[PDB]
Parts: sequence; C-alpha cells; structure tokens
Amino acid sequence: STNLKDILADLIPKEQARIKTFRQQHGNTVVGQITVDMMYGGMRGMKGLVYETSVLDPDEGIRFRGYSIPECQKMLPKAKGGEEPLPEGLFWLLVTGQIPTEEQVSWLSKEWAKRAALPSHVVTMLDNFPTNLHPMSQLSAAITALNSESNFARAYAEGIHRTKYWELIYEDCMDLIAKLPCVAAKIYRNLYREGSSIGAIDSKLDWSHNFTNMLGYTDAQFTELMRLYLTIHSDHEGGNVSAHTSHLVGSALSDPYLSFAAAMNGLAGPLHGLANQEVLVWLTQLQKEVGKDVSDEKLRDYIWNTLNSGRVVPGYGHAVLRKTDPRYTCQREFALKHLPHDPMFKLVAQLYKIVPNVLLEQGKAKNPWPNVDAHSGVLLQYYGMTEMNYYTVLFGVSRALGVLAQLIWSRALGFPLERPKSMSTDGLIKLVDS
Amino acid sequence: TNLKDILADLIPKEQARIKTFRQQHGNTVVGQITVDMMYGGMRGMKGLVYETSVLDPDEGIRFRGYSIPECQKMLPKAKGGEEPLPEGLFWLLVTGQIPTEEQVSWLSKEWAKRAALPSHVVTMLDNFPTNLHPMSQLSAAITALNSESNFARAYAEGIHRTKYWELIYEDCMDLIAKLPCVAAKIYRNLYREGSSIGAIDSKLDWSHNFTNMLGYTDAQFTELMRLYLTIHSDHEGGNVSAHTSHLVGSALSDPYLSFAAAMNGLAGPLHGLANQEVLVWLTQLQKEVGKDVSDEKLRDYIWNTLNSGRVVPGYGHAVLRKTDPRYTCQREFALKHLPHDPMFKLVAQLYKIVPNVLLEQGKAKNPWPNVDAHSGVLLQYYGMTEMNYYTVLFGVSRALGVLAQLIWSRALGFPLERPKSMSTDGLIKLVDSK
Ligand SMILES: [Cl-]
Ligand SMILES: [Cl-]
Repeated sequence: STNLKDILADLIPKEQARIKTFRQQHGNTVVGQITVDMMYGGMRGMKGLVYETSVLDPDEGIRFRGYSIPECQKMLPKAKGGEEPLPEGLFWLLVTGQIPTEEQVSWLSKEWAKRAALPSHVVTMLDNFPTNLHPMSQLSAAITALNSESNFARAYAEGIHRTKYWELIYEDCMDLIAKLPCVAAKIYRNLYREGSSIGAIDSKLDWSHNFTNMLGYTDAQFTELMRLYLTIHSDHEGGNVSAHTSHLVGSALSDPYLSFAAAMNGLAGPLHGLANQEVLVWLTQLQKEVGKDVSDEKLRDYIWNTLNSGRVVPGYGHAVLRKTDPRYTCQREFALKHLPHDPMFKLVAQLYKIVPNVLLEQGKAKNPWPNVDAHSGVLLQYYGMTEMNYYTVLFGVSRALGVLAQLIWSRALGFPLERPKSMSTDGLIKLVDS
Repeated sequence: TNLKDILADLIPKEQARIKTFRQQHGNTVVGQITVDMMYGGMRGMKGLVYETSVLDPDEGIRFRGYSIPECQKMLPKAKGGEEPLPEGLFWLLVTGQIPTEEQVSWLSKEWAKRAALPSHVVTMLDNFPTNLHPMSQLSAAITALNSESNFARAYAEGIHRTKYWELIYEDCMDLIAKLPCVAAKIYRNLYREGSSIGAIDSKLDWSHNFTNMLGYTDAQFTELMRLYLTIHSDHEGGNVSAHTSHLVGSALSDPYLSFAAAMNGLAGPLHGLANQEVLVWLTQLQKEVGKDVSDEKLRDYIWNTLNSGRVVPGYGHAVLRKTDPRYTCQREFALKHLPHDPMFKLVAQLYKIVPNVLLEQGKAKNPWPNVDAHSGVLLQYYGMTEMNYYTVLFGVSRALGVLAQLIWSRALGFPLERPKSMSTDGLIKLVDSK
C-alpha cells in the first residue's frame, strides 16, 4: 500500500510476463539494420537497448512512463503549500508506472530522510579533496567509495538467487538517492562555503528541501525551483551517455554505487554535461555588451551577427523534437510567476521570440526551438547559485532518479551483460568484400 | 624513438583510408537488429569500431594482427628475461609496428619519468578503509587523478578537433605511468600493513618497478607479471571495460575519467571475477579429491559434475574453437617455473581430462579453456593469494589496450556514442506499425 518495495514486488511478475509474451511473439522480428556508418558514427540511429522509464515523443517532448511534463506538473504530489512536483513522486512514477498518492510520496520522503547518512570515511575523503579537483570528480569518487555500503555487492559475493537481485538493487538505489544530496552539499560547502557544516537531515522534510537546507539556502522559492529542476532533468531515454553508462556498467552486475559513479564520469564529459553553463556564459557576455534592455530589433541584429560570424546560438535546435522542449516551457512559466522583473530572464524571454525564425531563415539548424539548457542557468543564478562549475552536479543528482529507476527494472527483468561486437577497419573491409 | 611522432605520421593515412572506405560502404548493411537483440544486451550486434585487437575464431586474440606466440617471439624482453615487456605490446597496439629494443627502452624510461602522484591522491589512498574493495579504491583514485589531466584543462581553453589526440596521448602515457604506483599502494595498504611502496627506479621496466612496489623480489614473479600484463591487455571493444572506456571517452571525458569508469565495469562480477571463481572451485576440488587424484577418479568427478547439470569454470566458449592462446602461454610458463606446484598439477590434469569429457558428452560446442582457467594458480604460487586484488592486476593490464584505442578514437574523430533506446511499449508499437 505505501511500501514501494511491496508495490514493486506485485508489478514485476506482470511486467516479466508481458515482456516474455512479446518476445515469444516477435523475438526474431527485425526492427532495424546496422550500417558501416553506424559503427563509425557512435551507433547513431541504431536501435540498441531497451530502456523503460522514458521515451522522447518527437511531437511533444520527453514523456515519463507515458506522461508529459505538463501532466506530471498537474498530477504529481506537491509539498504542502507548494506548486512544483516533488521528485519523490517522479521517482515513484518512473519505478511503478503509476501516479503516486499523497501518502505514498510522504512515505518515500521519510524513507529517503532515514537512509541519508554518510560513513565517516566518505566524509573524510570529501573534506580532503583539494579545490582544484573538479566537483564532478569529487562526486564520482565519493559515490565509488560509498560502495563500501552496498548491500547488493556484499550479498552477491555471499551468494544470492537471481530472482532476488532486484531486491537488494532496490535497497542500494534507495540508499544512494538518499545520500546524494548529502554528498553533493558537502562538495558545494567545501568548495564555495569555506568548508562549513551541511547540518542535519530533517526527517519531516522532502528530499529537495533537505538538499537546499544542506546547501545553505533558505528561500522557499529556491526549494520550489529545485523540486522542479530535479523532476525535469531526471531522465531522457537510455541512449544519452550518463544513462547508457549506468546501464552498461550495471549489466555486469556492478552495484548501483559503481554504476552511477561511472555514469557521472560520462556526464562530466564536455559533450554531455556542460550545456547549461555554455548558455549562461553566452547570455552573460551578451548582456554586458548590449546592456539590460536592448530592443527586439537590436537583439535580432546581434543574433545574425553571431551566426554570420560562424557561431551557434547555445540552447537552440534539435535533430528530432519538433517544438519547444517542454522542460524549457516549465522553467519559463516558473520565471513568469516568480521573477518577471529579472533582467537576465527578460533577455531569455526576448530570445525565445526572436531566435527561432532567424535559425529557420538561416536554414542550417533543424528544429530551432530551445531546450532545457537554454533556461536553467538564469534561474539558478537568480537564487544565488552562481558557481557554474557545480551545475553538472545538480544535473547528476536529478539524473540519478531516472537511471536508478531503470537499473531496478533491468535487474528485475534479468537483462544480460551488454556485449555488442566490435570490428576493426581491416575486419570491416574484409567483411564487406565477402 | 618518439612514439608521438610516429603516431603523427600514421594518423592521416588511417583517416584517409577510412574516409575512402566510408564513401563506398557507409550505407552497407552488416547486420539486422531484432527485438531479442535489444532485450539481450546487443548480443550479436556489430556496433563499434575498435582497432587494436580482433578475435580470430580459429586462433584466438590477435594484437594488431600478431598472435600471442608471435608477440612472445618478436617483442623485446628485459635483459636476461624471456617474457615480452608490456611496453612493447603498448607500442604495437598504438602503432601497428613491432618496436625495436631501443624504442622499448625509451618507453620504459618515459613511464618511469611520468610516475609521480600528487599529495592528495597519496593521502586518499592511505585513508581508504580496509573494507573498501581494492577495485573501488582503484577507480576512486584514478578519478581523483583527473586533477592532473592536461586534456581536460586544454579542452576547456580550446583545442582544435584535429589535435585532441595529442593531449589524450599525453594523459594516457601519464596514467599508465602512475597506475602501478596507485595499484601498489592499494596492495600494501590492504595487505602489508601500510608499508611504503618505495621509489621508482628509472633504469627498470614498468612491470619490474610494479613488482618492486608490491614488495615482491622473486625474479620469476616479475617475469610472470610481464607476461600477465601483456596478455590481458586487450580483447576487442565489446567487453564491458573496453566498451565503457570507449563510451565515456566519446563524450570527451579525459583518460582518467574514462579509465576509472571502465574499472567500475571491470569490477562487475560478470566481467572481472572469472580468475577468482576458477581458483575457488579448484581449491574445493583439491580438498575433496586430494593431491594424488588418478586420471580415472578425476574423470568420474567431471562426469558427475556435468551429469548433475553443473559447469566446469574456465572451460567452454561460444566462438573460439580451440584453447585460448592466453591459457597456453600460462601453461608453458608453469611448466618451466612451477611444474611441482600441486594446484598447477591439478590445473594441468583438468586440461587433459575436461575437454575429452565435454567432447564425448557432445553438448558444449567449444570445450577448451580460457585465460581465467590458468591465472590464479600462478599468482598464488608466488604468494599473491589475495583474490579480491586479482581484478586490479587485470585492470592495470587492460589500461594498455583501452588507452591505445582511446588515442585512436580521438585521432580519428569518433563521435559521441549514442544508440537509440526504446521501451517495451515503443517496440510493441513499432512492430505493429510495420
Ligand atoms: Cl540527457
Ligand atoms: Cl575481456
């Protein structure tokens, strides 16, 4: 009823059966071809894995177990007196496929507060990291070191039946999610608040609120932003590097700590984790050059000048998505309610009406609408969260929810070791000649 | 003797060859993708280009076209030694060329010069508790070593895409150099009461500095280590450690982050524990039947094992049609240096008996042993009995292959790895649409 684990125990056999039926019906049905270009090109366009928690609708944007972002905003439980969806309820939805009740979210908030403690060796290690060690490296190293606490690792080594793997994977995922804001807040305070204490967990608060308390923030509106931010960055299919790395490493039966830490090393890559920062840097330099209320007319000229000089507008454009990312829209709606006077947000809003038509006229970008990363930095900055290097850590804390929800299911459903076949160029030349 | 200049000459030629091949054959189909392949971990799917090694299904693994016996003959040895130096294997993987004596000597000196650890990493290692698994210590320390990444710093400043390989190469060389220091510290802190690893000797080869740092002095253990580190170096790109390094590397994560992620995958029980599983099984077998077991008695034990539905660890392969050449070279080593060892004699007796029984049974298609059937007994003979640590040795070896390929992935401009995921619901819809 409220124990997520019991709810999961009931859902798993039904899903195992549904999948077994589909595979017995269509296991050898062809769904795609592999080309030489896909092998050289990073598996671009190759259907390669089953990932249940989220799917991109090319007309509507990312869906979380079939629900759109606006649906999740309406349906997922809120904090008392709040309006933004709690990430606990997003996790419940990703794990169960079901919209949680108020009572189920409250249960989950309590679980995550109970589980949050860090072992002293990890606290020591965090405190000892130097300030030139990137926050993402601190994050990954600390999570790897937390595998000392893995009950899956311990139990597997002792011997456990394959039908029970998901049970201990679930426990370790719940524990890791619980601990993440403590780890992330320690990194933040050690780097940017002179090593001050993160303070204590409050058993009566939701996850995002314990997090903002530990970061040293007190603004109710920042906690609301954080609830929205952590919900909306939570998952985006399995093919992105962080999701896929967690999946791949997980498929070797590495525990959730090892799997998530590997994923963070992928998220740290400049081609995956830096879009928010790139946008904010660009907005900041623009606003310093043209000032805080440039006309629509003049801003368009600035954009053409940017593009005519060979540069791109950060945060705009998508290969597949045919409208504005719904994750951009929800951030826009938040800003219109809560910070409509802010000069940097007003620039972001002006760009939304100007940039898409310029990109369409230019004729290079496909689908020139903005994405989530076009809007996040200005909101963080408004609330005082200005340390851009740290922004990927926030993304990582969010993305734990999606990738660990799927990891539970990968183990419940018995997905095997991920093992594509590699070939050399010599080998491919031989193959295609045969 | 500058490996980097030799690489600079080879790179354009390969880039051109690949461009020409892809012009004609980019759209050529090399396989079909089925529903079962997606659920089954990409089993059978040709999904990536990995240049350094290729499995010949008749003969076993080849390193840039050379067999293991060819490498044993042709690769340079230490003065007064018989086993191939891993330095030369790395040279071969990077260049496709067999190094001269002088080139290997140069590379030994490079790796001795580059070995230094920053204080924070030494401290972190010394502070790890004894219940943190050696593989977790390894990955966490390598992640923290990214403070030393020159690629990370330079990329943030701006590097032209055609030159990424240059600083990737420098960081790989640095990481290889530092790995034995990290690994030896873990060993001594866990198993030698925190005693000092001592200093690097600039006149010694990599394996010898490593065994010195581990606290071993037996000349034949150093010989074993040279062979072990050469033979475990690479085995195509589809294994989890190789693929994880490739995936993470494709996001332009530096070699420290990419290798650390790879180690979290190698740590998984389905990838890095085969040596240990075999040795555990052999130990129990020897306790049950004793050291003087007749061929007749052992044969009966094997039939009984198979007739009861159980498998012999280390024996059997889906594709390889004969004994793994990595098993053979270890057998040859044991015959020269420890033929009297009782556990080796059991390993040798099983080689005589197990494949015959599997062939008579007629179910297993390729009844021959792999590398992991033979490695534990050699390590144990020399006093390296700490089975949890064995995967660290595998990881130090595998650095050579995955980092040789990482250089080439960047030199050739391989893009972000991004296959497409689908949900079960999505696949049902896709199949029904067609
Ligand atoms: Cl993403
Ligand atoms: Cl392997």
